[PDB]
Amino acid sequence: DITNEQLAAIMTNARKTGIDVFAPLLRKYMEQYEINTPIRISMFLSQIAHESGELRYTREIWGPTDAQRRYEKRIDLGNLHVGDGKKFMGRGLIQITGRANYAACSLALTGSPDTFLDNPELLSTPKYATESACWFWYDRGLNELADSEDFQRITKRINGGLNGLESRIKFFERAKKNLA
Ligand SMILES: [Mg+2]
Ligand SMILES: [Mg+2]
Repeated sequence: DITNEQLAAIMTNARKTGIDVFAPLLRKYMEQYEINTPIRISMFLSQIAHESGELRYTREIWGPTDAQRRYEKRIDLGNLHVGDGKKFMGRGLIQITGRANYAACSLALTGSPDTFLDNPELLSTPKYATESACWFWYDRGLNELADSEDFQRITKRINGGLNGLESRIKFFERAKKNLA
């Protein structure tokens, strides 16, 4: 029920081609993952706007920075094999990182953990970059947090902290004004 114009009113710096590509996919997968009321949609789209640079990115930009170098050989990421650190760099509208997390997402979205392990670039395609963000939101209980209007807990579950909170709130204020 969200128009392309409403999406652009939130993501005022999105390219028109980005709106064109992602608006149909957002409408489809928000419905499938029950992101389906004004408060759920407003909080979801505001987080997506920040996390993806207003649809500019579905993949991490690789340095490697000192931080990205230390993705290699991280058992908490499941990066057990040489090359896993870069192979499973962040991908998605909400960027997912590491072999074990690609495997989990792959199983949920394709029926097999191997799909995104064999072709990690699938997670950067518009289809799976969008569906994975909706699935993450659903699976981490963020619809229930949105119902309670707990934007800070939503931010912590997505980011691990409150990095970018002011940016996320700015998008949310635009979303409320254009969607409610
Ligand atoms: Mg501008
Ligand atoms: Mg990240």
